[PDB]
Amino acid sequence: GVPTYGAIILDETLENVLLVQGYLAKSGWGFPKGKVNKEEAPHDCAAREVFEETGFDIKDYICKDDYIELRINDQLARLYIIPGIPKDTKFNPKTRREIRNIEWFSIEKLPCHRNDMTPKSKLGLAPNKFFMAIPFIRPLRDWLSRRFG
Ligand SMILES: c1cnc(NC2CCCCCC2)nc1
Repeated sequence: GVPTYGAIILDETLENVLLVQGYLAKSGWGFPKGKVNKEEAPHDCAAREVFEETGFDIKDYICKDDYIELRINDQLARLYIIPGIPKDTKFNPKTRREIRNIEWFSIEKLPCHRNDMTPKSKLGLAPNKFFMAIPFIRPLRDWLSRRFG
């Protein structure tokens, strides 16, 4: 898999995160991110994908050591952590063939796992519109605890 890069954008209170909603296969809510081009540095891909999907330029705010990285089915995803962006910021995708909506969500209300179906004696997981964000939620809460208490 080609690595992906993007951002976890938080507001000034540290309560809220910015998610984006795609279409079709990407029809739920997730962090803004995308696949690296040939020769492109990680920090540059993260600002490019985030600017295409949100209209906000993170390049002046990226810190090189502040990120959460996960490997999911043998594809690496790294999201740079960007705190203190005001909730009244105007966000506007470039690409509205790709992005349906852009919204702030309360971190403490987001799920950090999907629910099973053990009430129906059935295997697997119930559908959840946050499926693409979910793997990052617990590592983000632990990172914010360590760095801010
Ligand atoms: C995990 C997987 N995917 C995504 N975002 C994708 C990229 C386009 C933006 C709409 C959401 C879909 N985030 C985290």
